[PDB]
Amino acid sequence: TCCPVNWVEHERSCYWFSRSGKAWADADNYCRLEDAHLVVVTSWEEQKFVQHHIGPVNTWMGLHDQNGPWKWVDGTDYETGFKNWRPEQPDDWYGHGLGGGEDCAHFTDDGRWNDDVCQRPYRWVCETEL
Amino acid sequence: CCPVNWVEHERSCYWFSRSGKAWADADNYCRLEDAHLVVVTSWEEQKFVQHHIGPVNTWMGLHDQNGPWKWVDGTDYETGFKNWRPEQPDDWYGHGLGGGEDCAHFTDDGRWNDDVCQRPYRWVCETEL
Ligand SMILES: CC(=O)N[C@H]1[C@H]2OC[C@](CO)(O2)[C@H](O)[C@@H]1O
Ligand SMILES: CC(=O)N[C@H]1[C@H]2OC[C@](CO)(O2)[C@H](O)[C@@H]1O
Ligand SMILES: [Ca+2]
Ligand SMILES: [Ca+2]
Ligand SMILES: [Ca+2]
Ligand SMILES: [Ca+2]
Ligand SMILES: [Ca+2]
Ligand SMILES: [Ca+2]
Ligand SMILES: [Cl-]
Repeated sequence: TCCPVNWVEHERSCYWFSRSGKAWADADNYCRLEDAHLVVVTSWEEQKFVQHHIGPVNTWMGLHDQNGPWKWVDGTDYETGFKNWRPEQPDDWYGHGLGGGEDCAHFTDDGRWNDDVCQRPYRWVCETEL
Repeated sequence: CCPVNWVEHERSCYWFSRSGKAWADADNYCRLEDAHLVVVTSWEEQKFVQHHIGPVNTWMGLHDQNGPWKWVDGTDYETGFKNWRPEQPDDWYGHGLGGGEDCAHFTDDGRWNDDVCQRPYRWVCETEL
């Protein structure tokens, strides 16, 4: 019916914006503990709203290809859904030399998306639907 | 003898990762091997590690998570070798990831920086023969 304290209501969704960083899997588990999920972006207006609140900061979202194809954490279909990748992304870059490609999506400093190493610590956003 | 895939140098055995881990994960990996994250105590050891890692950010066994700077094997920091980059350590909070910077790594020129412990970097394990 309503969002918990320190959460922001927007278009029937509640959002919590971290002010600290976590590896993607740890951010994912943090959102689950709160009965939420990492933010799932399905429109230009929702993208604009998230971008306004995070500012120019690398921030994890609930999109990954750890099991093969790109998937949203709540089952929202990727192929038929909203996409806002940065130019030349996703690229599954191995050149970071950290092992593996890049399997986790994050907003970049301009809001557009990048795939990065899931173990990098970034700020994240939780979302729950009313 | 050092184990297979380890490099012998001046009575120590070293293992150089080709993948990255958060400092506590790298620390756990080295202990599993009855080793410890590399402890650098001389200019010759520093030059040796530098040669094998190249210009890559790499964790070492030096941290200030519990207060003062400490080497993982109990080697005294104050009286020991130091090779910090200029203006380092700085315990930078500006990364916005939470806390300052408590873990030391070699930088692209071999000199040390303190950084966020949860950052995935390559690492070096060391064991003494
Ligand atoms: C934070 C960020 O945007 N990283 C990107 C960028 O840095 C290297 C790379 C390939 O050039 O582009 C690779 O795609 C990374 O994932
Ligand atoms: C990889 C690396 O050397 N990072 C450093 C460098 O980047 C930001 C900072 C302060 O400006 O300097 C801070 O000291 C970081 O720890
Ligand atoms: Ca949503
Ligand atoms: Ca990938
Ligand atoms: Ca990428
Ligand atoms: Ca040593
Ligand atoms: Ca510190
Ligand atoms: Ca620093
Ligand atoms: Cl990082």
